[PDB]
Amino acid sequence: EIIRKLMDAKKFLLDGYIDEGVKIVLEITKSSTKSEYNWFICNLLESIDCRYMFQVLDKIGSYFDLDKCQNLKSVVECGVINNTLNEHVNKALDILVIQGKRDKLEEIGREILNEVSASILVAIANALRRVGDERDATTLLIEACKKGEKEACNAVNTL
Repeated sequence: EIIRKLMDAKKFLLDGYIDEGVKIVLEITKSSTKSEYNWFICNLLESIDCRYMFQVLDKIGSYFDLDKCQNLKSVVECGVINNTLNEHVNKALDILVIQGKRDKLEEIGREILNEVSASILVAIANALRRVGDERDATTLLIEACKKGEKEACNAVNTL
């Protein structure tokens, strides 16, 4: 059964056996259709260790429609935990804005407020401003300016 094979792939991935789990996933991708295994990526992202999330996405992210996932805050969270910004994190942010999940964006905002780099503060600040949260958006850009982020300082000065 497809779902059993997927659960098999899931365990490998959660355990760091990336190649093994990906091989299984690519098998399913060949035998079935998107609108059948797409849910898998959302499911994995909910619990996969941040140490592996991006390695997995780099290999198989393209086979899924991430915009269908409602838990993309999980991707941003790994960006914050890994104190790293990347294309996966940004796309997740853009999708969160487009889904109108202001609640998730605000949670991330409070959580980072402080060890994250200026870039991350800037990414979330600008996403927040896109959902109507100027107060937190500003608070973050102010912190980024404090951390030495130039453009952030210039933006704070314009408000």
